[PDB]
Order: sequence, then C-alpha cells, then structure tokens
Amino acid sequence: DVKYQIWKFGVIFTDNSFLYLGWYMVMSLLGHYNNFFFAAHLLDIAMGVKTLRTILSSVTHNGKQLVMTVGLLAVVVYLYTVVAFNFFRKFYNKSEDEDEPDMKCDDMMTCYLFHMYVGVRAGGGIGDEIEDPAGDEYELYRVVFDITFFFFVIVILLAIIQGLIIDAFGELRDQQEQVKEDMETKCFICGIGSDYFDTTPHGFETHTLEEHNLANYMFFLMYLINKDETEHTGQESYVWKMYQERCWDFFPAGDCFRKQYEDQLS
Amino acid sequence: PYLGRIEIMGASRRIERIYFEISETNRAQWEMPQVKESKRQFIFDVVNEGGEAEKMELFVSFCEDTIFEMQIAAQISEPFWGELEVQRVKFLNYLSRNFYTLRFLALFLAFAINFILLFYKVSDSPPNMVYYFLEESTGYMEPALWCLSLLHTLVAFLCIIGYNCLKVPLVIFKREKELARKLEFDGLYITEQPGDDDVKGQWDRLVLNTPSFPSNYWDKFVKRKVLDKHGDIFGRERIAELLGMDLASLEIDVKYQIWKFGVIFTDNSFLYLGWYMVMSLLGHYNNFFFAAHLLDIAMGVKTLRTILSSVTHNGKQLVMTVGLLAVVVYLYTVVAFNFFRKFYNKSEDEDEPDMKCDDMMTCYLFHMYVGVRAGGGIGDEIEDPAGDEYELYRVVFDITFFFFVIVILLAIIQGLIIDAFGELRDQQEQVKEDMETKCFICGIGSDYFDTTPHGFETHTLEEHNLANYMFFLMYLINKDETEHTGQESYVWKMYQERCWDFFPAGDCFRKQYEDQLS
Ligand SMILES: Nc1ncnc2c1ncn2[C@@H]1O[C@H](COP(=O)(O)OP(=O)(O)O)[C@@H](O)[C@H]1O
Ligand SMILES: Nc1ncnc2c1ncn2[C@@H]1O[C@H](COP(=O)(O)OP(=O)(O)O)[C@@H](O)[C@H]1O
Ligand SMILES: [Zn+2]
Ligand SMILES: [Zn+2]
Repeated sequence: DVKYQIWKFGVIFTDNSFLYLGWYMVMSLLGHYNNFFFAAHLLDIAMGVKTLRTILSSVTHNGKQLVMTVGLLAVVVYLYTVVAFNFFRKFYNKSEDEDEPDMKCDDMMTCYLFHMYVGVRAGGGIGDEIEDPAGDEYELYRVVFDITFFFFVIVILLAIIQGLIIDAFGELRDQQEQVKEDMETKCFICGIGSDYFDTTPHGFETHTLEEHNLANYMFFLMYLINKDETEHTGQESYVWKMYQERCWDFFPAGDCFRKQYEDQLS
Repeated sequence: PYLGRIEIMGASRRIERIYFEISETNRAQWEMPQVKESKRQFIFDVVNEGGEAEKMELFVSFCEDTIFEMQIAAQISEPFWGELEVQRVKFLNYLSRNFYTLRFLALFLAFAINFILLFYKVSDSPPNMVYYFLEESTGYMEPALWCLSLLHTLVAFLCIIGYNCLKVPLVIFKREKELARKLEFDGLYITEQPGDDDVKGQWDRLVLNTPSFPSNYWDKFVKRKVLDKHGDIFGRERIAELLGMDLASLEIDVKYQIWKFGVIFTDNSFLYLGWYMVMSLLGHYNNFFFAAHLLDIAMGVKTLRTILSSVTHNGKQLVMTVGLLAVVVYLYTVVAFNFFRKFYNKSEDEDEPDMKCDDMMTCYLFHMYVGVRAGGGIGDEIEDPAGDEYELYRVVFDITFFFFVIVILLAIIQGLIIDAFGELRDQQEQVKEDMETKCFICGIGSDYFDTTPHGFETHTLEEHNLANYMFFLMYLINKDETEHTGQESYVWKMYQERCWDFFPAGDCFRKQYEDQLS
C-alpha cells in the first residue's frame, strides 16, 4: 500500500521528536567531518534531565514577554542613539591617539551599534564609555542623558527581565500547588468534594481508591475493548454502545453510590 | 439562537422569565472581538474595584455604552451638493471602518522611516557648520524616505479624522448621559450648584441652554423630565431659562458646537493623536522627529503595554524611592564636604588640581552622577584612604554608601517591579476565580448549581446571561413604548427611574421553584 506508506511517512516526518532524533543523527554524522560538531549534543541535557528542563521552563514560560522586553530595550536605545547623534557627537571618540580620531557617533548605524553593544553591557550605562562632560555647556543635559540611560535601561529594563523569571518560578509553583489541592480536595470522576466523604473516617480515601478509581475506569475500557461483543453482559453492552456513540453520560457526574443509598445504608 | 431569555424580579415579587427576540446583527456585533475585549475589560474592572452597592448601575452604564457603539458600527457598515455629500459620507465611513488598520499602517510607516534613518550621517563638508546627509549606495532610499514621510503625515491626518468619526460620538454620548442623570436625579444646576473647582461641570454649564443638548444621548425628554421633577420647588420660568426652553410652546448651534469642541479637546486619546500629527508635521522640518513615533509601540502592542504596567503600577513608590536616594546621597555629600574634601581630586596632572568636593553643589552632582552609577559606590571613584588618619571613618563611609545606596536602594526598585508583576498576576487570578465561582447577576455560588450536572454552566449561559440582559435593554430601547407588554413596561419604568430592583439579587428560578421542580 504505497499510498498509505507515503501518508504514514509524511506524518512521521512531521513529528517533532523524530525530527529531533534525526537532527541528533545528522550532527553525529558531521562529527566525523569535524569532531567539534559533537558539542551540539551537549544541548541534549535540556531534553534529557527533568531537573534541567524544569529550570529552563522558568525561562521559557515568559518567553514572549522576554522577547518583547528586548525589543523595547532596542527601541529605547535607538531613541538615546538619536539624541546622541544629534547633540553629543563630540564625546564619542574612542581613540587616545590624536593622530586619528575614532568618533563612534558620526553615523546613526555605528552609534546605534555602539550603544547596543557597550551601553547596555556597561554597569553605569553609556557614561561609563563616553567622554566626561565636566566643563562643558552641555554638562547638565549630558548628565541627564547618562543618568536616564542608567535608570531606564540598566536598572528598570533588566529588573523587568529578572522579575519575569522570578514570577515564572512563582507561577509554576502555584500551578503545581493548585493542581495538587484540587486533586486532593475533589473527586476526579464525580466532582464531589472530600468534605462529603470525610464524614466517614478515611471516606475520601476509600472513595477515590475503590469507588471512583480512574485506574479502574481505564481497566474497564481495556476489558470492554478486549472482550468479544457477543459475550458482553447487559451493562457491558450499554457502556459499549455509549462509548461507540462518544457519549460520556455513564460517568457519574455529581453522584455516587454513597450519596444515592445514604438513606438505606444509614 | 434568536430567542433570548432573562430572569427579572417582577411586580408579583417573584422571579419571572422574559422572552424576547435577538437580532442577528446585534448578536454579531456582540461577538465582534473589539466588543469582546471591552466586555472583558469591564468585567475585570468591576470585579477588581467594585462592590454590590453600585455593580448594577455600572453594568447598566456599560450596556448603554455597548448599545451606542453597536449603533455606530451599524451606521458605518457599508451595504451637485448631493454627489459631494455622498462622497464625503462614504469616505468618512471608510475611515471609521479602517481606523485600526490605519493606526497599524502608521506604526509600520514609523518603523520604515526609522529604519531608513539608520543610514544617516553627518559631514563637515557638504555631500564650521556640519551637514547631515543620508548615505546609501543604491540611492532609492532618499525618494523612498520623502514619499514615506508624506504618506505618514497623510495617514496620521486620516487617523485623526477616523477617530473623530468613530470614537468621539461615544465620548459625547457618555458626557451627555452623565450630565442628564446628574441634572435630573441630583439637581446639579438647580439645587446643588457646581463646586467652581470642577472644570467638567463648569464647562457643562454651557450646554444646558442649547436647543440641541442631547444629540447622541437617546433620552429626548430629559429637559421635560427634569422640569417636571424640579419645577414645583424651584420655579418654572427659572428652569425654562436655565434649560433654554419656551414654556409657551410646550403645551400647544454655535454654543453647542463650542461645548462639544471643548469636550473633544479635553479628551486624552484625541490629544495623543493630535500630538502624533504634530510630530508628523515636524518630521518634514527635521526627519529625526519621526523617532518620537516609535513610542507608539507602548500604546499599540498589548504585550508591551502589559509589560510596562509592571513599571507603572508602583510608579509613585518608584518616584519616592528616587527622592529617598537623592536625600541620602545629599547626606553623604554633606559628610564628604565636611570631612573628606582631599580625596575627591579627579586630576592625574599635578599642574592643576580638580577637587570635586570643594563646593556643595559640585560634590552633590559628583555623588549623584558617579557614586550611584559605580558598582562599588563612591569608593570606586575617590582616592584610596590607606595610610591616613581617617582610614576607618572613610571605609565606614564607603561601605555604608555601598550597602545603603548601591544594594538596599536598588533592591527596593527591583522588588517594587517584581511585586508589581506578582500583584497584577494575582489580580487577574482573583478576577477569574470570582467570575467562575459565583454568578455575576445574582451572586449565588457555583456550589448551589453544581448539584445538577453542568448546572452552573447552564445557569450562566441561559438563565442569567449578562449578554441576554444587554440584549433585553437593546430590545426595550428600540421598541416603541406603546407596544410594550406588561413586564416590558415594568422594566422600562424601573429603568427610567434608575432603580435596579428588577435584577434578581440572591434569587433565581431554580431556587424559587425548587420545591415544584424536585
Ligand atoms: N477519581 C479519582 N481516582 C483516583 N484518585 C483520585 C480521584 N479523585 C481524586 N483522587 C486523588 O488523587 C490523588 C492521587 O494520589 P494516588 O491516587 O495515590 O496517585 P499518585 O500518588 O500516583 O498521584 C489522591 O490523593 C486521591 O485522593
Ligand atoms: N451572569 C453571568 N453571565 C455570564 N457568564 C457568567 C455569569 N456569571 C458568571 N459567569 C461566568 O463567566 C465566565 C466567562 O466565560 P464565558 O461566558 O464563556 O465568556 P468569555 O470566555 O468571553 O469570558 C464563565 O465561566 C461563566 O460561568
Ligand atoms: Zn467520585
Ligand atoms: Zn445567577
């Protein structure tokens, strides 16, 4: 069946894990061409180690926010670059030798490159790099320039990144806590809270382990699938029909054996 | 689908079901994404900073604003003086329809222009005055920039016009509605009088006498109603002259335009668009003014605006923390100016000393400029104190500066931003939790309705749909009063009296007829 084989191969080749393993095989081939391609397999620790993957989830949880924050930093550095290129061209000379000047803000492209490369990697901003403004008619304007750069880009715009990562840690933690709290508070199948079943000691534990075990529901589906239809009992056939019709009305929703026969049992 | 149902508390003092027809146009307008976003914003605002006392008043006002917006959208939707008028109205409708696409186009043009401006240079010689010329090998970039600047100014003007034709009517409608309510139910200009410090009320004083005071507001009888309410106490001729009404004609507009223009020019979004147009004009004078349009990304991109909300949430705390840093650096400056003047010499050459703490002004400037931008504080900059009688005092000086200013006073800023992230997150979570736990209209929790499977979902989708309440208000407003049924007239009267006692509060059809249904 060549048509079915082609379809299956397309589906397989559109699969992310298979593509990752193929990339692993490709870099392993290229290692023989140049052994240092084997360093691209160290990145497999992120996919392998669950601790590393969980740590990197803090980075990737707010990934779009991080990208937008980097773009915002790029925009604001462009604004500072424009202001420098129009008013502070003299201070950007990075040559001690007077034989040749090396002014780095006589072009918008090179001044933006200089800003994005040194002003954001400097601890004090661009004023760490450029000429001292003391004894100049633009001294107050240039100290405002430098200190606003330091406040907005160095402090605020990296505090945003750190806060995004910290908030990712906290958000993932509270997501896990909320999942655990919901699971241990209400029954998965029927939704009745543990407060109802706790009237009987260990009532919720008994109900979830025995009465409404999702493992038991999975095993019953296995039983139905692997049992011949001719030998299904009445209730087995009823569930089999409801399953073939994709109607999940045989799952007890908000009701249980205890709640139904409370009058008789008590 | 077209059959909407709501529950009200009727004249029989029990919950009742009202059935009415919903138009497909109105349903589509409700499903529109902008209307959905406005609804979500209203829900968040009310749940975060609202209470039960005024929640229904706020909800009714929101419904009225939504109805007016739907009317505007329906009007602008597209199916010798006459020809030019048809051309003008068609053009204005096109602008109103494509306002948001024009705003996106203006943002794209700003990005294109600012990318072109990255090929700029400065030259002393023409291509001691300096010459600014855009250098590019191909040379098509100069005509591209010229045409892009012209097109950008045109698009900004078109954005202003589209705003004036699309969003201004809602501002005027809200203004007139609020004035009518506070004039008829509070006697704002009949008994209370404005406080003379409310510029809003003082300027609204100009529109009472106008022959066309309500023009977007659909309450045509506002003047007659306020006259009937306040005449028997405050006279009738006085009320008639206040409202510009002729009593004789009751039985058997440059002033309004000025008031509307003042209200429009006091509007923040219109002022921002005017500033955009002004900087677009100044771009032709000096192309680099087009870099002030990059700031429009904050107003445009929702992701960027949400990120910047972390900065602006604790803005006053940030400003106060900067002022505190300034005060403490002043204290350190005073201590330096009195005890450590020698160490602040910033000249290697012995020919001339450059001591930077022989004046309080220059020492404060030096501290605020270098000690807070240095990683180790002021001791990174000033002379080493080793082998001096003030060595211990000066190491205490430097290390206290490093601890308090460098560490503590920037950790405060970072903690303010992080706490802003967390606080906004928990605000969103609390709003979602409240909305999914209790019914918006009646307040009965989901625990009650969950006894029936999918009971809360059924109740919120069908029994107490706030969308259904909004649609019923549309139905009442657009239906003639003579053909109102009994319950429709009851709700219409309670609505005209601004009494929200027909909203079922703590009661529902299920809770009322539980005995009979079970
Ligand atoms: N229908 C359900 N079936 C099984 N466990 C349930 C169900 N509803 C709630 N739970 C709860 O799920 C939790 C999972 O614990 P357990 O069943 O021991 O599995 P595991 O430790 O592998 O997660 C228990 O506290 C249990 O009470
Ligand atoms: N009176 C109400 N009308 C509508 N939704 C309500 C009401 N009270 C609570 N809700 C809840 O509001 C939530 C909003 O979801 P939904 O109605 O699908 O709208 P959307 O997804 O656009 O926010 C639902 O979980 C719903 O149960
Ligand atoms: Zn259960
Ligand atoms: Zn309700």
